[PDB]
Amino acid sequence: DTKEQRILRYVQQNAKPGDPQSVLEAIDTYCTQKEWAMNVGDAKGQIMDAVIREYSPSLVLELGAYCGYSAVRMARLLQPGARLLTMEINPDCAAITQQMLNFAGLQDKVTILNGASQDLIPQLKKKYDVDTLDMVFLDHWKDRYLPDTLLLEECGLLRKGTVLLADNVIVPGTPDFLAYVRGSSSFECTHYSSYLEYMKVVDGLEKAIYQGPS
Ligand SMILES: Cc1nc(C)c(-c2cc([C@H](C)c3ccccc3)n[nH]2)s1
Ligand SMILES: [K+]
Ligand SMILES: [K+]
Repeated sequence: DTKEQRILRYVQQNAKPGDPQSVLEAIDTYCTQKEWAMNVGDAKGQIMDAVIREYSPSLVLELGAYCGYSAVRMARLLQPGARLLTMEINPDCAAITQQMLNFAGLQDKVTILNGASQDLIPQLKKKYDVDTLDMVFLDHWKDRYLPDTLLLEECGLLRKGTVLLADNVIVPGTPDFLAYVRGSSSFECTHYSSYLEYMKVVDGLEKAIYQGPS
């Protein structure tokens, strides 16, 4: 039994099937009242909602599904004929995410790809019939935001207008990625400030006694 399974169980026992809103609220409740977990959450969720509503992307790529929260969040807004592709490195999480989408009734809009971003991204054109992406949501390993962004470019998957939306760029932080897209005149950058809440998690003090110079 894992934390991720417990999240899914809580949803299955408390949310109304076919109701994505209901699913989102159950995950947000669990991860902030019952047991802390990595979770985009409703505050940042509203920023995502506004971005999707503004740009109405049709083909969306998500890096890092975890338990499906972001997938449910985005896919519930996607229009008929839209496709969300989600890459998830961990088979257990990929399975959790599939169940999350089934329960929300959003599974027809999403294709979960199980594997590493740098192995999958070069396959998107040939194997998944992708010309260019409308939107990319980055939420996977923080040190892979910059190299995957460059890999997307090299593969020809970005067009003028493609929206990159990156989470957790402050905490834990992705300073190389932020410096690149802000520095490069090929990206127009807006930063939406929000919060990350921790609750009932393991922390600690370090005691360090100076021994003198050496
Ligand atoms: C090279 C990589 N390709 C993918 C698709 C990765 C990936 C990361 C995650 C989860 C969300 C995560 C996010 C942050 C820290 C730990 C775990 N899922 N999938 S890594
Ligand atoms: K820039
Ligand atoms: K503030």
